Amino acid sequence: QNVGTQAAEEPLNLPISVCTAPGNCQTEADAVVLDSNWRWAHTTTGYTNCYTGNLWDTTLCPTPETCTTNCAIDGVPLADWSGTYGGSVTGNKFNLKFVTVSTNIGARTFLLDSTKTRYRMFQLLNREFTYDVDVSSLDCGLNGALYFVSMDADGGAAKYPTNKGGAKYGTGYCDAQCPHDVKWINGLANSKDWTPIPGDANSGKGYYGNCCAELDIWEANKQSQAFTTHPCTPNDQTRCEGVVCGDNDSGDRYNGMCDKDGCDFASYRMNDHTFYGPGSTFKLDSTKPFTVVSQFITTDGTDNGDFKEFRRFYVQNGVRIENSKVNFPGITAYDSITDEMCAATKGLFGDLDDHKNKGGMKQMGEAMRKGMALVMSIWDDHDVNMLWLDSNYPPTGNPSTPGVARGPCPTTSGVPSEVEVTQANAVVSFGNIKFGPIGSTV
Repeated sequence: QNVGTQAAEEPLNLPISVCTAPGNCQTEADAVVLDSNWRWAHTTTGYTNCYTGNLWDTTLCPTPETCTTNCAIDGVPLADWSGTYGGSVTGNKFNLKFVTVSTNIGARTFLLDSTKTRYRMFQLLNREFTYDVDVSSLDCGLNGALYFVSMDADGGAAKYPTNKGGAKYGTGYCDAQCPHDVKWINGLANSKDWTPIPGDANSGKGYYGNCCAELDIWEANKQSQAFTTHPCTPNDQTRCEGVVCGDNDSGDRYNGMCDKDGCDFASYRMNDHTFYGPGSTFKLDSTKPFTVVSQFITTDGTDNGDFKEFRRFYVQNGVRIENSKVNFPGITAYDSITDEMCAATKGLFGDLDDHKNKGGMKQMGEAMRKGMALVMSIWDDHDVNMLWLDSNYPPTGNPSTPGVARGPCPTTSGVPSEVEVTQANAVVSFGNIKFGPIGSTV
């Protein structure tokens, strides 16, 4: 995309901590940038929309190349962050409102480095990543997500010279779902064969998808939470078409370059329904804030080893809370993501181990070694109504069959039109982000 001249781009300042030992950290003066999908797209030498509602203008965008020549994405000024997009920062806390009323629904954002010209790339192997979260106002059907993806640090600017904005304009998004709803891919409008998504007034799908590796630290609302590894072959940003995208709609979910299911550790799905929930007698009380700690263990305990284990623990009101465990007869009580856990649990659930097909923890680790961009988002799910996270999936499945039940939400929950009314004022908060060696962040 070209860059427009109507509004300066002003990312929100967000300090994080880089740590060397427990309680010995230094501030890193980073910032938050809005994903290019949420930006106004208009004519390069005017005010005329190139995209309105869920459609590209066919006169301006008869082809992707012409669209890209004629159109530009514009900046987010400071005033518009809260007023238009529902984003705000107080000290080291970042807040994202779900619906902001001209009416904005959801948000996806990235962490910029201290220069505000590149994404802050995190080399996560043999490191610990930690943050405080509040998901108390997110119920069934919503997801306040924090995760990493194998985006380029410059959003693709060096690879795709028609991308003028780079990381500064939140470009280059890709993930392990190979999404077609990304409006700008490889420096070009994804306007070919663009199709609105029914019941989604703001979104559509273009000819291409954009694939890359994804490490989900946090997919969650107050009812259920998960962390998940998604390797791809290769891991780096890859525009896809046809079978390579692994499109759900053509029966290709397991035929593409990315592991779409991922290998998940989701406490409720692993059959501990009392670990996490909205109340003081759950082990971890989702009505109150808490700290989420993630440790990325290698084979030799060094930065050069292969990724072998994703460990997790929590801190809430000064109380250390170890992760829940897998709880099925004849299955080891795993409390972390490893290749063995993935094989054993997917075996039990009858899920295809595409994680293993894509190179497993080792391949996931190669993405983490090269460095990944931090994503913070809030969203509802127009495909599957978040049932995969917090309900029975498939909805018609027996909840006593291992793998089906992922949370207590009813199978009628999560319809975007309903959650966008009922949960309009939901806000996820991510704060006090800390990064360092294992054992350094609490």
